[PDB]
Parts: sequence; C-alpha cells; structure tokens
Amino acid sequence: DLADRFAELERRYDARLGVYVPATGTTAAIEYRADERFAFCSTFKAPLVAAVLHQNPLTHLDKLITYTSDDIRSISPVAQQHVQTGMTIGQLCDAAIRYSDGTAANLLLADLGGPGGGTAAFTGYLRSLGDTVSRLDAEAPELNRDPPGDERDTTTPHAIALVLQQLVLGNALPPDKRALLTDWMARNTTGAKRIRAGFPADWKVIDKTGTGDYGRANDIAVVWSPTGVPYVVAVMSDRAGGGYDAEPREALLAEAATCVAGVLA
Repeated sequence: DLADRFAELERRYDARLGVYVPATGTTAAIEYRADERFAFCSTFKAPLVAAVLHQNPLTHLDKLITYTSDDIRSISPVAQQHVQTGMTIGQLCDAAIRYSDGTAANLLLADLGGPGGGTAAFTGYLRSLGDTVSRLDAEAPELNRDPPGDERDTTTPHAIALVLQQLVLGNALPPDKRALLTDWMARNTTGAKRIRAGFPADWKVIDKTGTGDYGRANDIAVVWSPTGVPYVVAVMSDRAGGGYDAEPREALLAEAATCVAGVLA
C-alpha cells in the first residue's frame, strides 16, 4: 500500500515524489517513480568527491588549490573565507559535502578536468559504476536551474541509490578512501530537516542534500538500523506546476522517509 501513501503525500504537498530503496538479502526494493528523471541539484557532490578520491592518491588531498573572488559563483559558505589562502583538495571535498559548497564543487569538477569544466569526466565516472542514466552538463548554480523536461543535469532515484550503495557499502572505493567519504556524509550539516527527520534518532543517517528551483528538494542517504543493518535511501521531489519560483518542501522528504522507516522496521 506504499504507492498509495506516497501518492497521498504528492497530493498533500502538491509535489512530484521519487523514492528508491535498493533490495537487501531480506527486503524488497522500494520504488515510486524510481525511474523518472529528477534534477541532481547538489546531490551530485557526493559521487563527485568519490570521483576525485578514486582518480588520485591520498596525497592528492593535500594539494592546495588557489582561486579568486570571481571563482565562487553560487552558495559558498566556506570558500568565501579562504580566497586569500586557498583550499586543499581535501578541504574542498569536506566543504562540498558537509556544507554543499558550490564553489568547492566547481573546483573539484575542474580537478577532474576535460570538457564542460569537468562535467563530462564526472559523468564518465558514473558510467564506471554502471550508471548509464545520469548526466551532469553544467556547474553551480546553473545545474539547479534547468527547465522541467530537460534531460540535462538529471538522475533518477533508482540510479543515484545504486551509485551511493557502491560508494559506501560496496567496493567502489578502497577502505581508506571509503572512510573519508562516509565520514564527510556522516557529519553533513544540511540534512537535518529531511531524511534525518524521518528516521528515529537511534538510526544512524549519513546524507547529501539537493535543493533547487521549480520546488526541487532532494536527499540521498545511507541508514543503519539500531542493530546495524544498512539501507540506501534516495528521495527526490519537485513542484514544476508552480513554475520557477515554486517553493521546495522539506517536510515532504521527512514524511516519505518516515513511511520508508516504517517498512524497514
């Protein structure tokens, strides 16, 4: 009856909702519009860090990157204060995940190199994890701003969940690099009102949020039950019916997550 509960939420919040929870050895996949495209928004920043970690030695995290006031387009709670000093790759990774720093993300994209300011390379990285669906075509802040129907800068709940699974629970990264990504997501500052709000306090939650125009609000997480059983949870939403200025609804994500938690209990 989960489809019905998700549908009621869509009516309640005047929203479109997408949900995917991969199957486990003891549970069935949970899916709702899981194969419909939704804008990444900032959720791309998690696998972006993985991509950076993957293609370089650990010693790369200590490389100092320099930039200018011109460089920091979009929200950048961190980068604005380190213009003079620069920031290391590691510091950029930290900022990109835990504070969703757009300038940091753009710099990491640049570090991947290649056409589209790194977007092609990032997309290439996703392909290496078997994700043929997602694509990143623009940087911050434009990537949050594509019109409904545009395939650019989109993923699906299904696709992004399977990526996150490999990164955190699987062997996409070696243990040392895996721990770094896990730890940054664990100490995320931006997700308190979303999936975290839907899971009881005794469940551990690590996540990366995404927010955008057309009422776009996303969150991707790995959770662990009170007895340590992990699940991957991807929840995505937008409100295209309200046009560009439509307000994102955090509560929709928290409520959907609650529905999920009830099934996983």
